[PDB]
Amino acid sequence: SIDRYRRITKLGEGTYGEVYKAIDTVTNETVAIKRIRLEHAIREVSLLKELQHRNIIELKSVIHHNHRLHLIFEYAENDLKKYMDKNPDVSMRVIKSFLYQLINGVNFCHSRRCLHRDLKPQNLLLSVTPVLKIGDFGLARAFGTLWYRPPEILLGSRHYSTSVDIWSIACIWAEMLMKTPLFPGDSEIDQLFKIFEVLGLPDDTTWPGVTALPDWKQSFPKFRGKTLKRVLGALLDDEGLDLLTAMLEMDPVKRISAKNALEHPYFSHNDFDP
Repeated sequence: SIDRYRRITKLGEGTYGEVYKAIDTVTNETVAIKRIRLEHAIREVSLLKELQHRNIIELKSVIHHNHRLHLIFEYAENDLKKYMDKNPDVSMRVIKSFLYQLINGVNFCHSRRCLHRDLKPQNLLLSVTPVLKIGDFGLARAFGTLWYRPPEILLGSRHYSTSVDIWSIACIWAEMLMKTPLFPGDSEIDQLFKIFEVLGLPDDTTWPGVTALPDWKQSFPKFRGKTLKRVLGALLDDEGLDLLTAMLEMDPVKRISAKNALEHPYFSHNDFDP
């Protein structure tokens, strides 16, 4: 279609290629256009059109013309990083709303067997309390910071489960509360150290199979764990700390599902905007 889109304004370079905003002359609405640089698909990305949910940036159209690939998405002006920068005094209610909305979107996608794999504040767009909408679900798989990366990936597991995204959510949540990243590693190993420093060094009881992961080191320091309570326990009520702890299980198989997170008592109090 791509001649349906006018006033195409480059916004920058994103993960996969250049990113633009444009006017969809059919609806007169602003849309986002992402050029997807390839070379080493259309059916696969087109399946993402089914991910229609208020907390998910809608994939509106897949345009594959003259050997180039563009995705047309719902546009959101703002994003979480920009928002947190502009709103130092953001209320706990807003944070908890954003968190619920994030988990709700993720649960929706996970229920459709669609993983994100690269959640970060930069792909949490905010539209209109703003409505949080997750961008780029499915793109990491369809097309190939460590701060939000879970330990099983850092330790070289090739298996991405739904649990990956849950980890990232907890890291994002922690950052909303702390205003600094929970685990600001500067390398895969430094990232693991940052995680282990808080959560302790795993073993084959706490995380069965961990020592058989490709990048497990027998020589890792025997971190006991500062504990999440020590790190941000001042910022969160008890139920909130319980949920975060469940999302930051290092063994991905013990990590709380998005579905169970939404069912957690933390979200039973009507003190947030869904």
